[PDB]
Amino acid sequence: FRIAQDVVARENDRRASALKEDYEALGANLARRGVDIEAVTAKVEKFFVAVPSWGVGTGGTRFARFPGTGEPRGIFDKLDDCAVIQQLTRATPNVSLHIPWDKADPKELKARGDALGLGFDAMNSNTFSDAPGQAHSYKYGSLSHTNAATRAQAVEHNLECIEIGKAIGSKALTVWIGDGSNFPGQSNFTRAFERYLSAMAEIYKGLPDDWKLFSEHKMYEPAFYSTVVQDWGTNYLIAQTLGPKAQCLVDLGHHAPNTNIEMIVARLIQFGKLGGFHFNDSKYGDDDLDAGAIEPYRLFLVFNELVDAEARGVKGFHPAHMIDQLHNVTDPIESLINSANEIRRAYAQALLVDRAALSGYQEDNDALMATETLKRAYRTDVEPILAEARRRTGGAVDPVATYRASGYRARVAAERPASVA
Amino acid sequence: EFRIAQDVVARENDRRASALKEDYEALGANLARRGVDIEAVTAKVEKFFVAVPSWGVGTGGTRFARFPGTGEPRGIFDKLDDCAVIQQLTRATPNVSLHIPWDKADPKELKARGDALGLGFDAMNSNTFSDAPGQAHSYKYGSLSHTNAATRAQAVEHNLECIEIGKAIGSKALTVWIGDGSNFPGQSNFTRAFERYLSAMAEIYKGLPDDWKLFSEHKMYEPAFYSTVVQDWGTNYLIAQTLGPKAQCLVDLGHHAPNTNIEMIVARLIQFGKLGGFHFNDSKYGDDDLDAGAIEPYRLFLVFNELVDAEARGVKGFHPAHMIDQLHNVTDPIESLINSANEIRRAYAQALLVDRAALSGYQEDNDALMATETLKRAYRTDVEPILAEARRRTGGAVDPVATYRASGYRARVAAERPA
Amino acid sequence: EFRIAQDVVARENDRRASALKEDYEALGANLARRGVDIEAVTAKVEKFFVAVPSWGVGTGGTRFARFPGTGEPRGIFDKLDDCAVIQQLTRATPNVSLHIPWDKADPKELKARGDALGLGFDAMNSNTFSDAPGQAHSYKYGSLSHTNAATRAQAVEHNLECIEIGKAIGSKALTVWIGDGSNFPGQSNFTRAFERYLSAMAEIYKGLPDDWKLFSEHKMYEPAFYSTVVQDWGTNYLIAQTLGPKAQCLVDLGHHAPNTNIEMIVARLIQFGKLGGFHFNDSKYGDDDLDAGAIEPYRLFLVFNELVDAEARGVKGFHPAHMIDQLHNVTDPIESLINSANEIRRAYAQALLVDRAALSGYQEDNDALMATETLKRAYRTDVEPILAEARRRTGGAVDPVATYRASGYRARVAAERPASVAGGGGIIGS
Amino acid sequence: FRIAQDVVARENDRRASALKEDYEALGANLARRGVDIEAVTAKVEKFFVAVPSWGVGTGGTRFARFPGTGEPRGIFDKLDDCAVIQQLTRATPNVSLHIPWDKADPKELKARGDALGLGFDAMNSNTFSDAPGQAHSYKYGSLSHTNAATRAQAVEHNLECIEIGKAIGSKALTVWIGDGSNFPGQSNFTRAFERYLSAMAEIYKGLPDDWKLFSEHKMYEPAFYSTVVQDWGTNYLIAQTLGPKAQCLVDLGHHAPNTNIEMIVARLIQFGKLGGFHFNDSKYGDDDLDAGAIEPYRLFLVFNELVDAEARGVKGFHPAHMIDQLHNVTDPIESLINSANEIRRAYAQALLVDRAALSGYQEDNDALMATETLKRAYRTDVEPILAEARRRTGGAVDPVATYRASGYRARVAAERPASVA
Ligand SMILES: O=C(CO)[C@H](O)[C@H](O)[C@H](O)CO
Ligand SMILES: O=C(CO)[C@H](O)[C@H](O)[C@H](O)CO
Ligand SMILES: O=C(CO)[C@H](O)[C@H](O)[C@H](O)CO
Ligand SMILES: O=C(CO)[C@H](O)[C@H](O)[C@H](O)CO
Ligand SMILES: [Mn+2]
Ligand SMILES: [Mn+2]
Ligand SMILES: [Mn+2]
Ligand SMILES: [Mn+2]
Ligand SMILES: [Mn+2]
Ligand SMILES: [Mn+2]
Ligand SMILES: [Mn+2]
Ligand SMILES: [Mn+2]
Repeated sequence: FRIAQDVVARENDRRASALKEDYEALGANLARRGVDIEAVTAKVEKFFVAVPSWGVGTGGTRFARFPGTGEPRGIFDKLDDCAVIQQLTRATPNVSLHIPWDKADPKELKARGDALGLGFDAMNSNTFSDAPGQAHSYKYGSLSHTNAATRAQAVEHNLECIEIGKAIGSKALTVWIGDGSNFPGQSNFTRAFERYLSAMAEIYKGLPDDWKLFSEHKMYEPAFYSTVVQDWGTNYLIAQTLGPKAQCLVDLGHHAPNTNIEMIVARLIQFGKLGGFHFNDSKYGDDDLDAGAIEPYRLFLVFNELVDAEARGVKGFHPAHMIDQLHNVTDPIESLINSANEIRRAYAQALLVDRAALSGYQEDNDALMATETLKRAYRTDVEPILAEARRRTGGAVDPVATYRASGYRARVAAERPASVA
Repeated sequence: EFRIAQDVVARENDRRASALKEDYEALGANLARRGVDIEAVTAKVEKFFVAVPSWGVGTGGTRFARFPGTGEPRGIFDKLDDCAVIQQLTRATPNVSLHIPWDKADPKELKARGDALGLGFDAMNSNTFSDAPGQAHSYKYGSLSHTNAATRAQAVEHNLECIEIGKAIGSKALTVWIGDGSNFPGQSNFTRAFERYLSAMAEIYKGLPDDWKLFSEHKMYEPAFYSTVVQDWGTNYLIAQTLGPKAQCLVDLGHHAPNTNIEMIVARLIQFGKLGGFHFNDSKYGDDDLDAGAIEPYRLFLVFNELVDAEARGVKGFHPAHMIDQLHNVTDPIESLINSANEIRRAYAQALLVDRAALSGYQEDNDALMATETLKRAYRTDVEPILAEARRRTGGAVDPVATYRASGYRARVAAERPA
Repeated sequence: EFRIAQDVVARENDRRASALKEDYEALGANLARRGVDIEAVTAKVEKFFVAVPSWGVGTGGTRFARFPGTGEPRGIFDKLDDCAVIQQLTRATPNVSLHIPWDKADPKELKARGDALGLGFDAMNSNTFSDAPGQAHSYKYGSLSHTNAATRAQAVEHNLECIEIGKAIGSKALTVWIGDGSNFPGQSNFTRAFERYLSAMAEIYKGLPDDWKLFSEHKMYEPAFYSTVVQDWGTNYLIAQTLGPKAQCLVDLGHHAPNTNIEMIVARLIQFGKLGGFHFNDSKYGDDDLDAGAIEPYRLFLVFNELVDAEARGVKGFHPAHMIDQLHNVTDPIESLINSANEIRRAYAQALLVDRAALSGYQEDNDALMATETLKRAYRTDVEPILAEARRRTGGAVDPVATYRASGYRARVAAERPASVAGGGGIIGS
Repeated sequence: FRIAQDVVARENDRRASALKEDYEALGANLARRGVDIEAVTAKVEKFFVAVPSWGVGTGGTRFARFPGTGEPRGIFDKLDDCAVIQQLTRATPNVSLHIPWDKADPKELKARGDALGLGFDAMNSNTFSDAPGQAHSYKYGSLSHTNAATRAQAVEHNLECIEIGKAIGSKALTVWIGDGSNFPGQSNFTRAFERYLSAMAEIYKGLPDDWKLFSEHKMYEPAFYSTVVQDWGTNYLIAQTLGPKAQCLVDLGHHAPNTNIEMIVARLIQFGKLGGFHFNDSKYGDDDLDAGAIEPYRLFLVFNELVDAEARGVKGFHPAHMIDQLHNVTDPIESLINSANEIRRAYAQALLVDRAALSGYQEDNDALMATETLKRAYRTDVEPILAEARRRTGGAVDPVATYRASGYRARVAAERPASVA
């Protein structure tokens, strides 16, 4: 137990009365609306989202990085920190690894995970930066580099990520590369994409029977003129071309200004290529901010599409849910805690939508009542449901408050040496 | 008079009275636990008013098509009758915003009708972005900033006429939004055009009553697709400052570049005393003029957070004009305006719930996470019980759209008005 | 038939012949030093054509207002007469794109008129984004994707009639752009709406002649302000791919999200054989429908660079349809279309000047700077002498707009046609 | 001479003939247009733009940095490379320094600049990153930080930049900070701006009589929710509030999508607050790409406003011009060379605009002819004028070609140790 149980007990007890009052009030209100709050809570306590190992330490921008105290010095410290998020929220049992950042002996990783009560989500490869001892630089590309030897090196790296993942329990590989160009003419758009397609086809061949291969699109950055996998259209072409095991991963902050992201989600589901999500919030570019901190409604609208998918009986639809954020000005553990909470919040509200009524308003083109039907769910304060879900599963009624009360940060600050060079 | 029968209102309120009582009491207990007196919030909410646009009462259209519904208002008088319904049911829209010459009519009559319906009039709106039949000079290439002196004079004269109409009905401000700009590089000399605009606005200001305000409204684009004279809040500030103390800037939410932090523009204008008022609506792409809060309700809340903070900081003489500027292309105009008015009160109400003392502490300590969570605790609060009770206590409807539909008002005016 | 007097064209050409000779010869010597035969370029340029929109010769407007100029064309016939002028002077717009029902008229008369004027017809354009007189079902909530079956059937039938009119006049394709979508979250079920659209398009597809094509045109927003069924090239690809071989995607330059790399979309559509054609225009904010290349000339060149690269390395009967889709609210429609057509040929000619061998080398080399400079060397080249000489050799004018004004054509049609009146644009009702 | 004169002479002679033909042809064409090419060339020779010291080294993104060979380490190495750009283009006589990146003994800096034939443009302060031993972190801001001591430290830093600048010949200080927030509520917009204005007032008082203080606005990054100096409106408020010596600096890539930047330029000029420019190109955000490599017409349109401003004889108009770019996939020296070249290209074309004709078409609302008047100048290939101006002032006809012919890159690569090589 990273967090003392007596502390979780104390803080939960301190807030029990208020929770009881709020939950019961919400329960009665929902009952009057024909909704069984217990049914919603039962589903909420089972919604899980993977935590990114690279989001447990303080992030930075191209301008600067401002680390806080007790920064994890490696993957093992990071797993320890992830154990806190899971213990308090009970919504993040799995961790997303990034190779070579989290490169370590597979058995050790697995041993630490089991010891902490954590599993492992999709593996993430890294061919957007050079590691020591590389025969080829990824400066001008990786899987789509004009140099065949460079593409071969990148492929091998991805295959290695699969080997690591199989050893620890992962069942998928997410591939995001920075490949693209910063000047018109630098790249032949089509040849670059063909090179990429050939490389991914090879990686596809090393995929176990029950594995998935996710390609993640991104409009720009690091490439500032064109990117090979720039949007969901190119992404669909990739998934369709590679095969059944290949699907598309949607990272919320990777779209052009004003893009209707929830529609992209609906389109990918309709064609069975919605592999998973990378949750975060943003206002300008790929800001990688705490989920829902900027546009909570958009997050709800995305979950509205996910729940509608179930409502329509979409077969074998099991998207992977993951947080992909950077925390530059907050305690990473606290931001990941509240971000996971926000995601469960959007999910819970999505479950409250009266889709029978909505179905009717859409059929009769009653736009005003249709939008009001969604709003009736989104406006509902489901915090009591999230808190009760946590209480029932061993978590904290108020996770960040309990986190601060434990003094975990000061503790790890004393155990961990700050990076000097 | 009462456009909506009172027995209907009473009936539809009693039908929901029990549920409301339960929700209001529960929220009240929750707010008490948070150190807030729900009664004090309701009191302020029932006092928050936003003006309804005359041009949003009838069905709107795009450059591609217009799909009118039944019972479309024939003119300003029908529109006032319909505005009376919005006010009767929401009790949040006692004033109507007129647009000339769309609403041209005998001022005395308009006032007589407003008085009979229990409606007042907000800022007048001039129109020199379109030509009227028998117009001597066309605004095709501009109006207040047109290169032709006679055309600028005509635009100025039209604005003065708007003021004369406003004085006859009780309006105390004039809002100036023009399409002036260019669609091609080189078409206009940016500086010269702005110089002409400033000179013309100077003449309008000269004719502005001393108990009136002059609001200029910036817009990034449309109808001008390359450059626009009053393109953003920066130019807008230069205008207000140049004209004088009676001139201020009006912020229309959908008139900003993609990803613009609009609440910051609001805060900046308040700091320098030039925030005249708002034109509320929502959008996702351009100046969509959609129902307020229907797309990004948190943004609306964040704008009101700046307004409330201004009061909390102790800003004096700050009374921004609140107006809705929307077009309803695929819904019953009355229903959209009803819920839009409600949404604005919703954001305002939530803004009132913000624990300013706690927020101040987190800001000073650079506790970004708790600062933002402090705003979220207010925003996440479902204040519908408060909005509904305020309505019920002031003669409105617990659920206005439901009551509106139960009344059969639309079918009624549909029979009274030509198809 | 010459809408513009031949002596006027001759006069205006002779007056600028001396200067053109000097510029053409200097550019010829420069290209020669660069290993390029100016005649080869001029020969290709003279053969590049782009269709003119019938709805473009009339003055356009916005939702706020419309400001018609003098001599506004009454109907399709007046518009065809005006299009004949653009073609006579630029020699780059022999085909006109029709829009139904705006230009509905006896096919035999249209066909007869086009021939007399030396004009053909490009793709037909259906209109189910507006209601017409006596229409049984309104398109307020959609057309091909409307929830009401009878409404979708009515829209399908309209499109089939467009195919019928086109078959009679010599058209070989149908372009389908609709406003279908929603203004509020929840109003539409994205998937169901798209399924209905696909099923409706399938019925229209069944009505296509063997040598016809069906072009679906995506647009991010407007008239729908929250979601649009055919919102981008991704959904557009799914459509074309689903319908069949005769279905392809049409790209309108101003229909993309801010900062989108449009030339890449073109390449992707080419790679997968679904590049149906283009709707050329320029913009800075949204679907501004401004004169092509008047705002971002380089972007137009880069789009043509992809086309020429494909045109170079011979591609699958690669013959995308080129059309101009613009609205002119502050200029003489005829003059803007003239210069817009010219700009399109300018970008094309410049793309022709790119040293493909050199470019390929720099790309394989990862020599970004030289690769981009290779494009710039072609783009920086002032090809106006080629464009002018191409027009002069084919019966056109050296300076089209100059000749147009010298002819007094506008004053002439102004006297023959009823005067127009300015007014609103539909933002509100009567 | 960083580049052997014999090399410059040989590469000039090699291209002298073609240059003569093109220059004469252009001279004849311009003559027919009532313009004397000699006059344009004379003006172009005198147009200068400052080269960034941080632009000669390879740039990178938050994802990775891919250094090239012969990466300059320290300001002395950087100055040596800047000298090559000036020698070959003759358009970058002055260098922009950034403190503390380029910290060194002022006397020694001046001596080096003099020896290399380089002057110094505006100084640049840095309170958007923490330096070793720093007493107060800038994690939550600097000049607008809530902590008084932190703001004072930031002020002191800027004052030191002024001291260094005065010793080396600089006459201005550019202030760009990352100050802002990543979360709504994190900052009180008004108070933060009040703190900034008060701090800037202190810096303003340390300004010599002949110095200027430039504030640089930016929409976002590093702050992803709000930025204190977010746009030109706030920037104007700052300059007007501070006084006559304070003006606004415009960095092309710092604006919202679709913003009409040339209008902002015109507005600042009209009110005497156009302090200077930070030239670069972009497509998505603050990409910092080579000037004009993405949107050359926009660059021309900006210069059209500058040339018009002089034509009108506006007073208080005397902006500084600087390049602020990052080169992640090209030889930094070649990019700066061609970027300085594009800037002169835009200036040259703006010089060709027939102002009289333009004025007439504007007054008569002939939009088509007015825009065509701009195009006639922009469509003109002024490369002959740029090449001749260089040839006449000791530069290279084709700078990048000569640079490559000289073998300079391999030279410094052999003198400088790479991290790994
Ligand atoms: O979103 C991403 C890049 O913008 C990818 O998912 C990365 O692998 C992840 O963010 C780690 O940098
Ligand atoms: O927002 C506006 C134009 O976009 C102005 O306020 C108008 O006067 C109003 O919308 C009426 O069209
Ligand atoms: O681009 C279009 C709508 O924005 C379609 O092509 C239309 O059919 C055309 O523009 C006519 O409005
Ligand atoms: O533009 C800037 C930051 O984006 C400032 O000018 C910086 O000081 C410069 O780029 C150095 O990073
Ligand atoms: Mn991601
Ligand atoms: Mn990302
Ligand atoms: Mn408005
Ligand atoms: Mn508007
Ligand atoms: Mn189109
Ligand atoms: Mn369009
Ligand atoms: Mn800068
Ligand atoms: Mn920058």
